[PDB]
Amino acid sequence: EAPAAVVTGAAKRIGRAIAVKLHQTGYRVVIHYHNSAEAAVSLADELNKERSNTAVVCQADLTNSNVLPASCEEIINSCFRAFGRCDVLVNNASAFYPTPLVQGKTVETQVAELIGTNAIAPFLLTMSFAQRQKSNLSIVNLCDAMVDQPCMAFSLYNMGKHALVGLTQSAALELAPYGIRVNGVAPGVSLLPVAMGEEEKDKWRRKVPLGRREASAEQIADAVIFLVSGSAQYITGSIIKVDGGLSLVHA
Amino acid sequence: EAPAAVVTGAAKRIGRAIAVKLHQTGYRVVIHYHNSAEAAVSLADELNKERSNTAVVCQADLTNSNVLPASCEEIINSCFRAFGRCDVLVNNASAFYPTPLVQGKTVETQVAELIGTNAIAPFLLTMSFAQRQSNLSIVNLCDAMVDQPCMAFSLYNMGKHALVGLTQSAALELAPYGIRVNGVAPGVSLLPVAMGEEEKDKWRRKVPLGRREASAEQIADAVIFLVSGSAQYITGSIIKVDGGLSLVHA
Amino acid sequence: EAPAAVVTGAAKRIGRAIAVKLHQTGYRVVIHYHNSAEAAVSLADELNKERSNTAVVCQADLTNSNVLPASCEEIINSCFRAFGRCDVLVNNASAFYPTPLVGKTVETQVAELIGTNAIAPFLLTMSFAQRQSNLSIVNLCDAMVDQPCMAFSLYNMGKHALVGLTQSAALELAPYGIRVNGVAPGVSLLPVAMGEEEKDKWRRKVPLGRREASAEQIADAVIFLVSGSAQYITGSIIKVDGGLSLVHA
Amino acid sequence: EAPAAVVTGAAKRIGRAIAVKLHQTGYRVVIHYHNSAEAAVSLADELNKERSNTAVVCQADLTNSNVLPASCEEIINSCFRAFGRCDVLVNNASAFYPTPLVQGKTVETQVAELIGTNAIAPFLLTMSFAQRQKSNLSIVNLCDAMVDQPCMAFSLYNMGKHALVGLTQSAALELAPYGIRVNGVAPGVSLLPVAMGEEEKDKWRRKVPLGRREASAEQIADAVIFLVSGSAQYITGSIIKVDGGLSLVHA
Ligand SMILES: NC(=O)C1=CN([C@@H]2O[C@H](COP(=O)(O)OP(=O)(O)OC[C@H]3O[C@@H](n4cnc5c(N)ncnc54)[C@H](OP(=O)(O)O)[C@@H]3O)[C@@H](O)[C@H]2O)C=CC1
Ligand SMILES: NC(=O)C1=CN([C@@H]2O[C@H](COP(=O)(O)OP(=O)(O)OC[C@H]3O[C@@H](n4cnc5c(N)ncnc54)[C@H](OP(=O)(O)O)[C@@H]3O)[C@@H](O)[C@H]2O)C=CC1
Ligand SMILES: NC(=O)C1=CN([C@@H]2O[C@H](COP(=O)(O)OP(=O)(O)OC[C@H]3O[C@@H](n4cnc5c(N)ncnc54)[C@H](OP(=O)(O)O)[C@@H]3O)[C@@H](O)[C@H]2O)C=CC1
Ligand SMILES: NC(=O)C1=CN([C@@H]2O[C@H](COP(=O)(O)OP(=O)(O)OC[C@H]3O[C@@H](n4cnc5c(N)ncnc54)[C@H](OP(=O)(O)O)[C@@H]3O)[C@@H](O)[C@H]2O)C=CC1
Ligand SMILES: N=C(N)Nc1nc2cc(Cl)c(Cl)cc2[nH]1
Ligand SMILES: N=C(N)Nc1nc2cc(Cl)c(Cl)cc2[nH]1
Ligand SMILES: N=C(N)Nc1nc2cc(Cl)c(Cl)cc2[nH]1
Ligand SMILES: N=C(N)Nc1nc2cc(Cl)c(Cl)cc2[nH]1
Repeated sequence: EAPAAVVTGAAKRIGRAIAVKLHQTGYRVVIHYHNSAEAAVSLADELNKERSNTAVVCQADLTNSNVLPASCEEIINSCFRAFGRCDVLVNNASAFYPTPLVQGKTVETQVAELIGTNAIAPFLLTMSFAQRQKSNLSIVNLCDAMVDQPCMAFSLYNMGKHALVGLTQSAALELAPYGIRVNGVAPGVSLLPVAMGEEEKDKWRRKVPLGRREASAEQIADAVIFLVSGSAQYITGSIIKVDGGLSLVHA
Repeated sequence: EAPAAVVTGAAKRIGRAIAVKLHQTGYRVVIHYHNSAEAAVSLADELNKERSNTAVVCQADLTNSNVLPASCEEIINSCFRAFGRCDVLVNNASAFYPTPLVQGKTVETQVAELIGTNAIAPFLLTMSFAQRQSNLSIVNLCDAMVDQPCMAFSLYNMGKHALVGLTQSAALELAPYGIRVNGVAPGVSLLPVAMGEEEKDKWRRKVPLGRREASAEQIADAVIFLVSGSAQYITGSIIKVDGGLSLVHA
Repeated sequence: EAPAAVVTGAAKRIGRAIAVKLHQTGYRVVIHYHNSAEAAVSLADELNKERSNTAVVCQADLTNSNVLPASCEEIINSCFRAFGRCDVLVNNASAFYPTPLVGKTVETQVAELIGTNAIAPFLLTMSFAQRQSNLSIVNLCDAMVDQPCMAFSLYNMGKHALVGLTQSAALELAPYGIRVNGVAPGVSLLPVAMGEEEKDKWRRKVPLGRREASAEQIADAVIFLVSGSAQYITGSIIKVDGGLSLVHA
Repeated sequence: EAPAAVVTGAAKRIGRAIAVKLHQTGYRVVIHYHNSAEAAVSLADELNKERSNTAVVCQADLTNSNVLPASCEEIINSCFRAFGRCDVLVNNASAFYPTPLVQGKTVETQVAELIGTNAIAPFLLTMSFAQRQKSNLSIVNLCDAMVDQPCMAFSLYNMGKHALVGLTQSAALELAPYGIRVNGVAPGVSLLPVAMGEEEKDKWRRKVPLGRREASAEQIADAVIFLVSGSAQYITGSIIKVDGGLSLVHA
């Protein structure tokens, strides 16, 4: 009866809010994680406590490598294994850190992590998702509203997010004859990085015209839920910016 | 106590579907109209039958002129007179016809109607709305195909691009008042009444998702989302509702 | 046999530099002006001193009104009257001032900001096309229109509209071999009434060299677009902004 | 005192025209190539017969791999070894082929080739170029004007080109303090695929408003020349579309 959603990097933060909101809307959910095993299991527990057999976890590294296609296949397989179907895919998992052009991680590792999580893994997941569907089927990609006014020294990350815009459009066109919609949600400033100091957090928050506040995880989730809902049945290839006006502010 | 909305060009088609959906959501509505007096009054009547005195009509030419500022002030006024508040403005009214560059409205009428309805009136409405001012927002009806325009529709396209500009500029400026400003960009929706059946079929068949134009209710859906509590962080955004049409190459 | 260009608002600043650079390239030029009669005449003088009979002035208000179509037609006529042809149009003239949402009447703001930045370019385009080699139009856009200054909504509306005209006219005039393109400055020559400390604020924002573009730098891009080196380019807008539009809040 | 340029994939077609035109402008050139050895040496020969000691060849696979960073550093090194300097990088080399989302290269190979050539290698070349400069320095990336209205089934290619737009912007921002400009040139339809039949070629030619024909390689090179010239001293982070109005034509 109930549709089933896969959410990547769903253990914490925005991806958790999305998994929660999908669950509250009646979805069964695959909680994908990489390092956050305890959080993922804890979330799956809460959801199962609310409804029996409605949440499973699935562990996978989404770094680019020659086995990434098999890992992605396996994420989609774990949703069919648990729930017998897979209606929604949310590409939320993301690596995010600077990669300066001028000088622990080798550059090969930087490439693999930032391009793999942000772009190639969404692409292989999309292929695996579609191959299983070869109903209200959709994919939502977590993009970035600030990619055209990027932070200094974030070239690879920005390349990955721009690539994900490219995938959003190319997959929307190609999957439309199957009824599969493909769209994006582009946060500006949301939950700030765990490592960022309170003072820097404050600087970022106050750049936002609408209320001088970061978007809550729930606010982002609200846009995701809109895109997968019957209220968006004609929307595909669209990216909804959710940024409180941040991208409109000049230097 | 219920919120109130103005919807321009609300007598028929997309504007009517927005008005109805806002009304169904619990809004009181001003149905603005220009020539479609029977349809406008009839719609308001049906809404009032559903809930007493929850709909008013207001007629106004949104052609650019030295009287346009007052007319736009009067529309916003009408909402405050009827309902004592104005929470939502939907700039939906729009002129749409060819204005070839190389050669019976005079070109100055074409200018006044296409730039007035699509851009200047939204601007003056936005001014009046903001001037009079806890979930306030403006939704501008844009056009997903503005970067791949139909041949000979320069003034129309100029208007819709100006409307994108307005959405962004007004989002920035009005954010300190809590007024969100967003847009909804249809691709092909209800086709022009004038358009021949063959041309209509040529458009719908180009749409990747379903080979069908959007229903008026599908557009209204996105408007509803933008005015809703589910979009409280969204401002300066334009949501394309086009079934993937703008993605299709020549 | 020398081709001819119209440049609107060519008496001073960027338009002056564009008229001068086109002239140095070998064009005969119509120097359009509104209030700057003395400056326009000096320029025509300097240019004709270099090559006899190669520059004329043409006065016109480019405020929106029911006669704007005729004034625009007259600017193109002035090129044909002087030079017997019109090869290039540069839409440069522009009103720029704030128009907050919350002693010019709003209707005057609309007419000046939308007429100069958009409607007059449209009507000049129609007149240019109606008269019709390396034919092209260049529109002076704005690189910052998606991250606009506070309180400039009419100006931004005009500049967005001009992008739309650039694309629509490029599409419609291509079958005539007329190319239509844009040049989008960021910070260039700073507004005459700006204080030095404020100028300096805008300079420090520019990644490439922490300075504004010279007028000549803007003119360089125009020159490119009108040249035989840009023969396949139409519907393009070149940003000339030193990376300003890439800088976040 | 003659400046020097690297052009990738410069043996044939557009990259060849770029190399020729830079040389004609007075640059010394490194002609990078992958498989087209005969064409590359043949071009080096012509250029040298015009001015001695002004053209060399450099062979490298630009496929993504853990060896790609070394290969890229080596290409830039080639220009220092031969010419003592490196003023201009043009990232022209590109793989281009369909990658259906729904089903004889493996998916891993398709990723490596399409994301490597179109994005990763440009990023790594850009690091190596920049590291050396830590005068009129600039990079030109060959983009694609049709990236927002993409051909069916070219997901990875489009991801690659979108990433390359991201690079262009990120790198323009990050390298501006060194005086290095970073810009792009976005052909529409230019030299048609060698493997495309004359009937399909004419189909594409007919779509182009400006003259109903593809751009010549020389027309594309013209734009690169402008961007590298002193006529573009203030231009960085810009992409010039060279497409004859193609991207303006609706479905
Ligand atoms: N937060 C913000 O301000 C903004 C967010 N966004 C986008 O929104 C989305 C959610 O953001 P946010 O919640 O902050 O994301 P996080 O930075 O918290 O990343 C979410 C999850 O991604 C997973 N992940 C990271 N690297 C890998 C990897 N190599 N393989 C597998 N999974 C991996 C992690 O899983 P685990 O912990 O289990 O290892 C992590 O918890 C992202 O796509 C992001 O780029 C865009 C703009 C701003
Ligand atoms: N339909 C579609 O496929 C598409 C629609 N859109 C946009 O969506 C919105 C709604 O579309 P749609 O329902 O088709 O619009 P219509 O063409 O039906 O126009 C809506 C209303 O605008 C009003 N209007 C026209 N001229 C004037 C004027 N001078 N003064 C005042 N009002 C005027 C009319 O009121 P009255 O009838 O009372 O005179 C008309 O009913 C518009 O902004 C449109 O551009 C965008 C892309 C495609
Ligand atoms: N300067 C900058 O930093 C930037 C410039 N731009 C764009 O580049 C172009 C040139 O900028 P800039 O040189 O500073 O321009 P100016 O503000 O100096 O204006 C150029 C000319 O426009 C003419 N003009 C103004 N109003 C009217 C009118 N109603 N009718 C006719 N002509 C009129 C004036 O002519 P007169 O003096 O004869 O009355 C004026 O000299 C403009 O399009 C501008 O928007 C874009 C971004 C930044
Ligand atoms: N032609 C057109 O119509 C259009 C072109 N463009 C862009 O313009 C640029 C030039 O186009 P075009 O000349 O047609 O390009 P080609 O398709 O002819 O490819 C250029 C060169 O790329 C090199 N290349 C391909 N794969 C690899 C690899 N794995 N490692 C190293 N080098 C490799 C090849 O070198 P070799 O032959 O030595 O093996 C090839 O000759 C490209 O970036 C392209 O995407 C954009 C839009 C349309
Ligand atoms: N945590 C992430 N995966 N992505 C992320 N985190 C981000 C934080 C900010 Cl301040 C911005 Cl402008 C963009 C960001 N993207
Ligand atoms: N009816 C209007 N006012 N606007 C409108 N009507 C439109 C019809 C189409 Cl076929 C497209 Cl492409 C854009 C349109 N915009
Ligand atoms: N003077 C004009 N006509 N236009 C103009 N002048 C401008 C000055 C700035 Cl500092 C920016 Cl950001 C945009 C501008 N546009
Ligand atoms: N050959 C390449 N490497 N790239 C390339 N070749 C192309 C050919 C076309 Cl007719 C299009 Cl619309 C885009 C192209 N991109």
